[PDB]
Amino acid sequence: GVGRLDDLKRSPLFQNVPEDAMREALKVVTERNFQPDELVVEQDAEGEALHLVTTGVVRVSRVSLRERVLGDIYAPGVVGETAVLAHQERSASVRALTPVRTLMLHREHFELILRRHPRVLWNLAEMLARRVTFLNDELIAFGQNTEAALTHVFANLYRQRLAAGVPQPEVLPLGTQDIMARTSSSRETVSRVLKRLEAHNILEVSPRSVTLLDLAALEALS
Amino acid sequence: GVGRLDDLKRSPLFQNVPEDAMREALKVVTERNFQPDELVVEQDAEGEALHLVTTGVVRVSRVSLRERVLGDIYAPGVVGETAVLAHQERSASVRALTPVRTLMLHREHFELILRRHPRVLWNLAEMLARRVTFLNDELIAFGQNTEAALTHVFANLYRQRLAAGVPQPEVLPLGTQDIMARTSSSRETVSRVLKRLEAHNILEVSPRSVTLLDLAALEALS
Repeated sequence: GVGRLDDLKRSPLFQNVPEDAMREALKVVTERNFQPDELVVEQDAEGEALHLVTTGVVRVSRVSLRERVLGDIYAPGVVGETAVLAHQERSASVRALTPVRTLMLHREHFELILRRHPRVLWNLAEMLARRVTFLNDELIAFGQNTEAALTHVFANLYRQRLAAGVPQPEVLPLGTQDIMARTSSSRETVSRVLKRLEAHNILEVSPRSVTLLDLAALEALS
Repeated sequence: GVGRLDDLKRSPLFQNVPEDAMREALKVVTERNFQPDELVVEQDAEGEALHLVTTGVVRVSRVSLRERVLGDIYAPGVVGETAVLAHQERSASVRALTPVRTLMLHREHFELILRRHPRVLWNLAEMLARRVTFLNDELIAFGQNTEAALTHVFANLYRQRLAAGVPQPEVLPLGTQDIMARTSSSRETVSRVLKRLEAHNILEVSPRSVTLLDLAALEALS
């Protein structure tokens, strides 16, 4: 369906923002639907437009001229927001993992809303600050060892799944290939680490998922 | 000396901000000076206070309960700004590399300035967005290979030194240990990569520095 105020009320960008800001945004958004495996993009506004992710899950990646997956975004979420502020542009790919409904906002309109409604800008700054903190944590983890890398990835994906209210959040939809692409770790080291965690009753490894049994034990074991 | 309007005019946080915003800030900052190797911190406001770095260079690190150096910040710069927005707190260390003069601002005062003067908040959001882009680039580089890691570190540190207007910006003040701490790479791989770059006339390696001879060749060779 067309954009509703409900969509914006639930968006991290519009938390505790005045109703008139949300209604101004609604006049300039366009509903866009994507099926599993389709790229989230607006033709003729590649790398520019913002998408409020209202349902579903998307995967964000950067592919070399080999894909490194940066992470997933569960509804309610946002993609393309780091561009209205950083004029810097890079070959990012956003692919729907499930059916996904978005509200597309062009850069010029998002800029106007930010300038006119400081509470929306405050929400964006908070989101960006959390992303910086997260990425510093990620760099620390990945620079340590595969064990630290997996703990970082699993604990944070679990928290995202809890926040999204999805069924079976503890059943992380990652296979060995997914883990390697998300962490840049070898099959040998990923396998070794997963077997030791399964041996300590911290998790259960299936071909298409990792089931977290004891989060506290995973995070403690560091 | 006590805070001057000159300090704020040059700060990334106050670019194109109205004069009255800067004068409001000046009423609530405190000059703090640090000598080489001293920790930049305000006693009783550990992890809270913001510091505008007006002269010198600081190094930012996270030390485990082993130090991973996140990077350096050249004046005019800022430290502690990702906290007024992310209530998340972590054991970061900021150490002066040279003599450093700062203007300290308490969190509550920085929050007030941000709420009252949206242009300062816009500057912060831009800074954070650039940091996210940079950290994504860093994760991509470090996940590839030591060669990509060194190119990322060297090109970006050179740009920082150019921006800071320091003498001999091409003479990067990094030894092998510094490079290992900044990238989490082994001595063997760092040594191998540096010798091949020196062999291609891309740089010159000294015990306490790496002199960049051909930036374009370093970045091209990827």
